[PDB]
Amino acid sequence: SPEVTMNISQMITYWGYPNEEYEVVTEDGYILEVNRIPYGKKNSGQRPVVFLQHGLLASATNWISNLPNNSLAFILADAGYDVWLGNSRGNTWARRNLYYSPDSVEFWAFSFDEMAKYDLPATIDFIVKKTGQKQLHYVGHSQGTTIGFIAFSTNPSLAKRIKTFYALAPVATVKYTKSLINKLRFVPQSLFKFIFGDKIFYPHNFFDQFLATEVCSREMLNLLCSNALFIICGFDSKNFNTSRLDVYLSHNPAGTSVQNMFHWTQAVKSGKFQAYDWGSPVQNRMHYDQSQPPYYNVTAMNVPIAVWNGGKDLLADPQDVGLLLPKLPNLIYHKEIPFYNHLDFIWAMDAPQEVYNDIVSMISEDKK
Amino acid sequence: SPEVTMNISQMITYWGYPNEEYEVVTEDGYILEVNRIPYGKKNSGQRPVVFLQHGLLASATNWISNLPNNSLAFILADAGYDVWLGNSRGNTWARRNLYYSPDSVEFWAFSFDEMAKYDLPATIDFIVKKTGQKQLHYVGHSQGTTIGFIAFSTNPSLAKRIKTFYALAPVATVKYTKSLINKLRFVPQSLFKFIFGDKIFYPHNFFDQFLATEVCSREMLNLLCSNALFIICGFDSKNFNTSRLDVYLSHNPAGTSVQNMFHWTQAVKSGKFQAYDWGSPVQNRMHYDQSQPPYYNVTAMNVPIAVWNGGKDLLADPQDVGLLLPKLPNLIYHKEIPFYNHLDFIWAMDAPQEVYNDIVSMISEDKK
Ligand SMILES: *[C@@H]1O[C@H](CO)[C@@H](O[C@@H]2O[C@H](CO)[C@@H](O)[C@H](O)[C@H]2NC(C)=O)[C@H](O)[C@H]1NC(C)=O
Ligand SMILES: *[C@@H]1O[C@H](CO)[C@@H](O[C@@H]2O[C@H](CO)[C@@H](O)[C@H](O)[C@H]2NC(C)=O)[C@H](O)[C@H]1NC(C)=O
Ligand SMILES: *[C@@H]1O[C@H](CO)[C@@H](O)[C@H](O)[C@H]1NC(C)=O
Ligand SMILES: *[C@@H]1O[C@H](CO)[C@@H](O)[C@H](O)[C@H]1NC(C)=O
Ligand SMILES: *[C@@H]1O[C@H](CO)[C@@H](O)[C@H](O)[C@H]1NC(C)=O
Ligand SMILES: *[C@@H]1O[C@H](CO)[C@@H](O)[C@H](O)[C@H]1NC(C)=O
Ligand SMILES: *[C@@H]1O[C@H](CO)[C@@H](O)[C@H](O)[C@H]1NC(C)=O
Ligand SMILES: *[C@@H]1O[C@H](CO)[C@@H](O)[C@H](O)[C@H]1NC(C)=O
Repeated sequence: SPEVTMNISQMITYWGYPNEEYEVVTEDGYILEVNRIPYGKKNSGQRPVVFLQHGLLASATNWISNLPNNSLAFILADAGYDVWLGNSRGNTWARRNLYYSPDSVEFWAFSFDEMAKYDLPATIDFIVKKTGQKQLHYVGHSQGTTIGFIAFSTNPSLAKRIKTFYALAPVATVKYTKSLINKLRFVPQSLFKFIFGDKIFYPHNFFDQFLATEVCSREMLNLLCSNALFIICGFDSKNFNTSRLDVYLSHNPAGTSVQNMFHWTQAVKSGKFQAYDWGSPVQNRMHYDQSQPPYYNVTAMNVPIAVWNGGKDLLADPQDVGLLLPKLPNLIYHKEIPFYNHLDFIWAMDAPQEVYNDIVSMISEDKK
Repeated sequence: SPEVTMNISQMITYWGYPNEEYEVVTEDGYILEVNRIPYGKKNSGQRPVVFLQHGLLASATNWISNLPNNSLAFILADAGYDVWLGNSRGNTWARRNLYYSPDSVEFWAFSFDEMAKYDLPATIDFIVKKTGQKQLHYVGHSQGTTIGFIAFSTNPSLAKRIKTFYALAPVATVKYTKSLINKLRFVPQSLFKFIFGDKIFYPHNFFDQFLATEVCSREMLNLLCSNALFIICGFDSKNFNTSRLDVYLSHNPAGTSVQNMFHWTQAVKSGKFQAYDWGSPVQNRMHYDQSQPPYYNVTAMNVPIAVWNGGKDLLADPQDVGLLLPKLPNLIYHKEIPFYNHLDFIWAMDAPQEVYNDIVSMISEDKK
């Protein structure tokens, strides 16, 4: 497929949709190139803003990786909205900073904490100011939702701008997962850095020794089994248009830091939902003004939220989701797709019938 | 409770709702008494029409059998609609025909084929003409949905009148069911008639010999275990208001024919979705002008449809529903309630929060 070697822009214009790139600069210096799809490729050729956040080890191209009839972003554009695809520090086209290079350790010294605290506010302020729209619709997947949880429950002025928070495969805690991500709990920082170093996160061979990895190798392409996106989010591609795997592989992950994965293993080990542990009381103070990483109050997140979770989701496992839902003040909708796993929400051929359609509707009764 | 001995009308007026009875006469001579609830009991005391079809071995009273706050028909009336409860040939108050008696064999020589071809068109024509409304909203449960599938995919003029088809526990095929209805596959016509005869269908003892029946007897009332509705659709009454069981038992089944059950066992045996096999090429010609029962093209059913299916539904099993959904051109919504079985859709205490409320909303955005 021709899109295997196309960047986000080319992939979008390839299907005849409009594309715009903007540069957002975070408070702490990161420069993020965000893409915008201002209107449909004819369908609905001022308009309400809808922001899409990809998840863990993913890419902003997730929302654009298939046919225009089954990719959230394209269908949302044809439905009459102004689609903005969020880009996080570290991933492709977001690897620059005013004060340090991508080749430095300092550049990658971040986790989702920073994404919520800096990347989101900056990107949205930009979008509001550029569009003049006072509010927008937020759609997050996987880690994208957890960014929202943190942001929206600690940034009132930001939260006020979101009229509805659509969460696909939510993740606040990760204490009951069936994901290979658990194997990392067996690893201390000392070892973590010796295995993966600082900077960009690559699986290396850490996972070959695991059963699930031998089973994968047996069934699907080696290419798939040695890709961190799948290793941590599931190898199952039953509901995928297997003709486009090479496209997902060539675009994910877009750029994840070793620190971020370590923050998640910290969560796998504690089962809580809290900020990153910088290593010591002194270091945590220099970041949180406390000696202990603060916890994230999911019940202080009031934005009206709709949740869609999978029954076969190994990362955002039903059990964890189970503990989450009740804590959500103002949960306006919930649906559990039994045969759906973590990545089905983005790449499943029936994702429009199972999820997307519902969102389009739900949105066209608030802002539009 | 007092409703145990009340007819459909009395049950309705018992809660302070208006009631009207109308006589519909099918093309082939059957006389059906249909009930109408023209408005709420105070709530919304001209209005859009919503037709409700009960399912296999059920009763039109299903939509009225509980409290006014959890019975689809009542809530629909209070929501401002004109509710019509369909009655099928054979069941209570639909056991008369211009040319033969209920005591004859000919009277019961029917299956859902006839319900779709004759009962539905006639009842709806009448409703249209009476209310002046050119369109209506159709809500089917169990076999009620299958009637719709046939009707709406073969009767264009009829289909045009349905703006939205709400399907609860859909059933086009029945080849992967966990229902005792499978045991019938072990039976040939010769034996079927010797065991159940023609005319009305009674369980007789055919099912006592089965495990699920011993387990039921062990847990619930014998009354329940020897009632065809539950034997074929599930004995589980966890989500029910168990204080009203005696009401369900005294009203179901309203009247099912042995021929209808044989049509369903034919389906269990073939795994397909097709018309009734009258027994021989000659007999089939005299009914379909072919020698083989025609098949029902579910993909020819264009009415916008919304589907709600249960995770623990033994009859409308997830697997079968699984094969159906993809075939539906124009499926506008889908939700699978994991803990719901076949009859939960009508009698579950949280049916309003799980299904009804979304239907009311969904409707109040089309016609009303
Ligand atoms: C699954 O992926 C394939 C490959 O992208 C899709 O088929 C192609 O669709 C594009 C766009 O219409 C055409 O230009 C190509 O000619 C098609 N064939 C091939 C071999 O690429 C297919 O439509 C996708 N979806 C499904 C359900 O098959
Ligand atoms: C379950 O059914 C019982 C009986 O139908 C309900 O309780 C009755 O409710 C009606 C009206 O609400 C009263 O007139 C009766 O006095 C109540 N008790 C009895 C013994 O009849 C009960 O509310 C229903 N639902 C639930 C959840 O309890
Ligand atoms: C994609 O490639 C084109 C052509 O080489 C380039 O102009 C565009 O800027 C690229 N997209 C991004 C996000 O850099
Ligand atoms: C999108 O198009 C492909 C073929 O072009 C089709 O097979 C698929 O069902 C379509 N998906 C949707 C959601 O319409
Ligand atoms: C969390 O948020 C709720 C609601 O604002 C509040 O009652 C509670 O005290 C907060 N703090 C903690 C630690 O839970
Ligand atoms: C219910 O009973 C009443 C009084 O016995 C009767 O008038 C009414 O017609 C009955 N309802 C039906 C549907 O027959
Ligand atoms: C209906 O009313 C009864 C009390 O009569 C209550 O216990 C039940 O929970 C209510 N259900 C709904 C959906 O309102
Ligand atoms: C079934 O319906 C579809 C859509 O109307 C049609 O294309 C197909 O030829 C029909 N016939 C059969 C036998 O499937």
